[PDB]
Amino acid sequence: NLFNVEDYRKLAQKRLPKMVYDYLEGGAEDEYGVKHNRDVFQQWRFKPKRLVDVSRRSLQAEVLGKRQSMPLLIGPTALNGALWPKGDLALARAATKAGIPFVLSTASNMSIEDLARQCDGDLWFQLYVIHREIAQGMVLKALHTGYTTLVLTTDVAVNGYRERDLHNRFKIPPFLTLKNFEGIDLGKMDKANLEMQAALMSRQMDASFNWEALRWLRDLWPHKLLVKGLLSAEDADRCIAEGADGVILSNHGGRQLDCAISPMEVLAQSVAKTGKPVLIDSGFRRGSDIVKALALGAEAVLLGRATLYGLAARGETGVDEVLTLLKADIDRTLAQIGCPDITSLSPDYLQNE
Amino acid sequence: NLFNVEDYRKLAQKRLPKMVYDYLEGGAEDEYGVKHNRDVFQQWRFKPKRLVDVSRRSLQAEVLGKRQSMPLLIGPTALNGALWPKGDLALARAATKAGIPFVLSTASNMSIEDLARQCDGDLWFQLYVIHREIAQGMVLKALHTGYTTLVLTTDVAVNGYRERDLHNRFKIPPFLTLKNFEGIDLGKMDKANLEMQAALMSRQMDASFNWEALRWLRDLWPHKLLVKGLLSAEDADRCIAEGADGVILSNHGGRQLDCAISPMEVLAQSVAKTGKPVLIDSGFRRGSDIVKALALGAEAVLLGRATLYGLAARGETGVDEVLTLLKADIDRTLAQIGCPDITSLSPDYLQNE
Amino acid sequence: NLFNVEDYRKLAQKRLPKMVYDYLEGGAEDEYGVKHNRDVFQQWRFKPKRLVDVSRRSLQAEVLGKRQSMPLLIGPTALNGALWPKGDLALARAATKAGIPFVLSTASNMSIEDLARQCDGDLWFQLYVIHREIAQGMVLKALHTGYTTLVLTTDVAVNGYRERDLHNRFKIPPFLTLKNFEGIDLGKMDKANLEMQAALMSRQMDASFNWEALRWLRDLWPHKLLVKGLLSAEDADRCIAEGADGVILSNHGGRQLDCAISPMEVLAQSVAKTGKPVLIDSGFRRGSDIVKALALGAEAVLLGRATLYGLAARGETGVDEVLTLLKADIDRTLAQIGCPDITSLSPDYLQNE
Amino acid sequence: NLFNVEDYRKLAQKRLPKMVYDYLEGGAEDEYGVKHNRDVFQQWRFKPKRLVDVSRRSLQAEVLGKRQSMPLLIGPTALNGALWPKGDLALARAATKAGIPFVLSTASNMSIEDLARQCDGDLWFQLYVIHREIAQGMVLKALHTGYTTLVLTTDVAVNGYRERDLHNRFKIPPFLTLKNFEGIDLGKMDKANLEMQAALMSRQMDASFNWEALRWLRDLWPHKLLVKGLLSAEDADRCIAEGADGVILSNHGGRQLDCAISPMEVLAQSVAKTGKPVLIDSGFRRGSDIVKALALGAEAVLLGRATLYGLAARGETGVDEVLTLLKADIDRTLAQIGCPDITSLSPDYLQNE
Ligand SMILES: Cc1cc2nc3c(=O)[nH]c(=O)nc-3n(C[C@H](O)[C@H](O)[C@H](O)COP(=O)(O)O)c2cc1C
Ligand SMILES: Cc1cc2nc3c(=O)[nH]c(=O)nc-3n(C[C@H](O)[C@H](O)[C@H](O)COP(=O)(O)O)c2cc1C
Ligand SMILES: Cc1cc2nc3c(=O)[nH]c(=O)nc-3n(C[C@H](O)[C@H](O)[C@H](O)COP(=O)(O)O)c2cc1C
Ligand SMILES: Cc1cc2nc3c(=O)[nH]c(=O)nc-3n(C[C@H](O)[C@H](O)[C@H](O)COP(=O)(O)O)c2cc1C
Repeated sequence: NLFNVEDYRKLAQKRLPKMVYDYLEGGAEDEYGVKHNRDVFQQWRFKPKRLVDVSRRSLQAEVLGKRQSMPLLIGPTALNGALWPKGDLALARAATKAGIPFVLSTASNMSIEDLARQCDGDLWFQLYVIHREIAQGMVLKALHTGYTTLVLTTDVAVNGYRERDLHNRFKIPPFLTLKNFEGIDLGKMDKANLEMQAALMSRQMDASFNWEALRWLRDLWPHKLLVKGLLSAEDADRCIAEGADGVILSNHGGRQLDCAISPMEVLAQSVAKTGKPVLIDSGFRRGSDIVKALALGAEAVLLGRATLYGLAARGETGVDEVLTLLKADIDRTLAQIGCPDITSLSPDYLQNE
Repeated sequence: NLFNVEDYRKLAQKRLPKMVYDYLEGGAEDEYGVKHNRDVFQQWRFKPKRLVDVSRRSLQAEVLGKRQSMPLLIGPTALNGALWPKGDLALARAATKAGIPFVLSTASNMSIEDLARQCDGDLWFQLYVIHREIAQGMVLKALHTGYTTLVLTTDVAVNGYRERDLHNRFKIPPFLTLKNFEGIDLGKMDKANLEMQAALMSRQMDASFNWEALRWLRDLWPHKLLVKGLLSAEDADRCIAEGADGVILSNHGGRQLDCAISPMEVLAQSVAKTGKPVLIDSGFRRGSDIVKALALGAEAVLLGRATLYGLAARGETGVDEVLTLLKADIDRTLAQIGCPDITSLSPDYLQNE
Repeated sequence: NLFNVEDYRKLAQKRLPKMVYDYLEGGAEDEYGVKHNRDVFQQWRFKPKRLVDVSRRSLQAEVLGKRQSMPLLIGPTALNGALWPKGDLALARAATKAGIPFVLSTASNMSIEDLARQCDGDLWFQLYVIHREIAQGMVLKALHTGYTTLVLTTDVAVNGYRERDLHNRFKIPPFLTLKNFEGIDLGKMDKANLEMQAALMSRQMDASFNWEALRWLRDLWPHKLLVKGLLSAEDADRCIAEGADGVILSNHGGRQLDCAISPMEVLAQSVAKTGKPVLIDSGFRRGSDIVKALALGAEAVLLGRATLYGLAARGETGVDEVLTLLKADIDRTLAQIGCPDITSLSPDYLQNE
Repeated sequence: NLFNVEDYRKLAQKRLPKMVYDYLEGGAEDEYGVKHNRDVFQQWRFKPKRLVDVSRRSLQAEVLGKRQSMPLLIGPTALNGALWPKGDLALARAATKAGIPFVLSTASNMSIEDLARQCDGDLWFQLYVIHREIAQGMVLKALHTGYTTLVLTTDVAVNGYRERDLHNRFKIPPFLTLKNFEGIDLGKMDKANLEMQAALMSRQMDASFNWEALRWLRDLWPHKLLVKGLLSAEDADRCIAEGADGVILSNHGGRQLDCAISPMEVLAQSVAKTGKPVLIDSGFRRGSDIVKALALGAEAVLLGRATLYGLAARGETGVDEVLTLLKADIDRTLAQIGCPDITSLSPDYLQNE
């Protein structure tokens, strides 16, 4: 019985070692955040428009000016290989088959180059900055291998306090490795190559990355640039002012700050203030959750755990199935609310509860 | 112990095969909708008017200008024969004995003509449009056999995602059949009678039925016409503008869109805007639920599952009992709030919580 | 461990036959009302006034111009004899020992005259009108035996639908009797004494008692007259306009209309509009509940089930204990919020939640 | 697994006799207060400021003009010796090692002089007034032994009704004693020394202590004076007007009045009205709770049960661990919301829910 995302979560929990399942499902501290991420969707209900011809529906939509099959993306998640062999590739291929982008994590198990060589879909690269020089290296690598979009994640200045991991003494799977940091020269002495080597032997990332640093990154990357991890219209607006082509409102799936607001709380305001693409993630599980965000102005929704449940439970085919169910779910929802064209969604279909 | 609707639900669950009970009780996806349909009634409480002579009470009321025993109706529900033998007839006869209308579903187990021949009560016909020509045939049949009112259901452009049915692989009971589609010619070739035959061998209904199509139906039917499945004052108003004599606010008992608002949320507004009869259903189980809707301006309330529990548990007699309990419940409620005449109900007896 | 009202409820449930306990504790239909009666008190929290000398506190207060030990009363409850032998007397004597009034129910087990003869405390009489002539007889009897106050209960035009009683086929205890209806002549023929005899062989009360009837009662009774069962400032105000000396806001302990508002919802408004004594009951269990009502303007609070738990569990001594605990509870509360004199309570000590 | 305060509570419950655990964890009456103290923190969520350099963070802050390691203090709690041998000293030494103040209770197990002799940290003295003369004696003793700050607790005019203690017949541990009342002369006759001896053989404190009495105390103590137990901006303001250098908003950890508001409800208003230091306690368990209070204007947060769990579970080392976890928790939180300097916190980082 695999009829929705929750069904895949259940199957994933039965197939994954507890330690890995907890790494995946876990949230920060009391996990009031992940619960809030789900509960906030109940703050809106639908007011369908009847007697509208919905015999011909379209989920096609432009994301950052580029057309794709539906307003969805498989977001960046680390250590996918711990969930399923060659997890990064399975996700990328399923996204490509579905006609949507796949975002590779800086902490992926498959390197930037290897994926680009084995997948011709729309590949995006999510960047974490531990060392400036090293970050510049990955950015150029992504540029040279055909990655269309760069995503800077800004909500991991310090590691989230995930107590499930602490209880399990969670250690990065042995058979896995942070491939993108491979080959990064060693044996060299002096300032960097010592200053740098120190930074990469640390589990902490660059907590000094500020607005000025964003300008630096903006000049380095020539294509579309998005800033991920924002939770205020003000920050979203500043990002646009600094050169970003759009933003991704997100609280990292409730894994960083348990009491952070849900990005849904500032979605409408961010859309109204920035006037630029506002993407979003965190808590999306049902097609209705997605449609509510799109109706509030979201350009697209990125999936985190939803597609990972498919991956963990049934590999690549599992991801295909979750995307198929979600697409049919979105389609069914559009028909029921009387909005045949997904690009016609507006707050007029919602009722604040 | 059969003292209320819930008691009949309990007895129905014990007598019906799980698969059938789930078909009856089930809702869309997470079933947050059916729960909301019940919970929303708690948003209003009563403020009784004391020292009012309620020794003589009346539940009599005009629905669409025609007087009936009480502001209730047994709404249209498909496959009643799966709940109890000749279920459609049992319901119709119980409604007639109670002095209220019965609405026959397009997907009933007893044909339009057979029921009209065996029941002389006020019979209404609920229409689903799968094929225009076929729909026209049923409409004329209902007209020629004495059906007083036509009800167009507009909230099933596509089938609701009811996961209980998916889990049970629910298949339309063998001993049952969609009688109203019987005799519908076959063996014929060319456009329709091939184009048509295709549409009826499909579980999908006409998702293109729009406002223009409603005008078509309006000219075809000479008597009272109601549009069912509306969830906004705006749609209700447009229906009246297009010729409808009234509307039925409804979310199909939470069986189509899990996150749809409860029709109770737009009842007062629809009454104020349309100035025409506004009937309603979805979630009604207690007499207090019904009185609250009537106090907000509802012309009448249609029962869905409430009377079906009586049917499934004890057949025709079961329906009679549920209607008797509900009538006494409404009567008792009117006495307690100090409104002896049901037609005198107003928002003045309610307190928003 | 008998440290509060709940402890006595627990002990009462262990000592009483289930049928009797259910008669006592039960509410109308779903019992959402009794729950609401309790929950509504959480809508207010205390904002204590510190550094106030509370070394000398006083709970003494005038109720209808007459001074009593504390702003409490044991309200009218029927069939007290079913809870404990000579229950009416036990309650009356405990109230008298505590320095507060006791209200005798029309449906008591001890007659109006017998109680007045065995108790010299402040006795009030609660009237139910089944037959006008008979009611007049009890009213005069109460007047001639020294009852100081008359209370007309108006919220039982028809019997509440208490399903626990229906499930238990609850029958008025055999060893008990509605003593106040004793001796009421029989064997006589013609109009009344036939018309009357019919009314008393009925479980229904006079549902026609209206404002005009209240004027009738007002001229019959020369002392303080209160109307009980009101749930709106408007009705309270009309009662005063018709001659009442005060009112008792109440929903009959959630035993008549499950969805009725809690009287706490219209307490402040009734106090402001009538400018006359506004007493109240329904849901009071803790001293804090009582203080909140008094702070909102209530003249006094009548206890229903609270003191009955003491009665059922430990007879007269049980009632004394509950009143002692409640008095100490109120006293302790006054000290903690910084209001040494109970008559100085105001909304200034409360915070709306 | 000791990763947060709750983990220490769990370990403390396993090591402490039930009677003692209940004395510690218990609240007044229904304990709705302690629950509210926790729940109220969910009324605010965080809105992080991204791309802020948080590589260098500081928790250092001035409390009453004096710099300390972080905006925390170990508040005054009685009978610490019942939780762990020499509990008062263990707490004081852990606070000193952490760089924060420790407040000694009037009802401590270690005397004012003994502690000051064995601990050179910042020691504060919390005063309870049972007898004026005796209180004056302790105040001068605290002054002569080096206590920097005096804290008057005003919310125990009468003892809270803690039913857990009543159920357990809780008796002050035998091996323990209210040391600060030791030596207090006896054998003397006449007025005081008889009037006084009577007051100290009583479990009740001076319920007459008012504003005038505060003026008396203000002239007696030359250093910083704080009034603890306030629950309104008005009282806080009056305290400042009467000479206090600051206040401590508090409901005594929900141990005195079950329905008292949480001090968090009047924090912002008290800060705005008084313009003086507003400290606070009651319900703090997570670093996020603390940061929310600081963001609303609180000068510092006092810990009650949080550090006592560390004490009860693992003595002095346990307190050190809880303070270490809380410091790292606060630090981590500051980094995640983008406020590197704790003194820069403002309501701008919060979202009202
Ligand atoms: C197992 C796991 C690993 C993650 N790794 C990363 C990462 O490497 N880079 C990043 O930008 N976000 C990362 N995220 C956050 C996701 O991009 C996304 O914001 C989040 O999962 C959205 O919420 P949801 O899980 O409810 O869909 C991770 C989330 C999970 C559940
Ligand atoms: C078993 C079942 C079958 C239904 N079949 C139909 C149908 O054939 N036509 C229609 O207009 N509505 C149909 N409905 C919806 C009802 O008319 C009605 O809107 C709904 O049951 C009201 O909610 P309630 O069940 O809470 O009373 C059906 C509902 C149930 C429970
Ligand atoms: C067992 C029982 C019998 C009652 N009988 C009467 C009655 O004879 N007359 C009347 O005026 N109210 C009657 N009441 C209502 C009470 O006067 C009072 O309004 C109610 O109990 C208040 O609520 P509480 O039970 O939460 O305190 C009765 C209530 C109970 C619980
Ligand atoms: C076991 C225990 C004993 C206490 N003793 C005292 C005391 O002697 N003096 C005082 O001012 N407050 C006293 N308090 C109240 C604390 O100072 C503080 O207000 C309260 O614990 C804060 O709430 P929290 O426990 O949720 O942190 C006590 C609290 C507890 C839990």
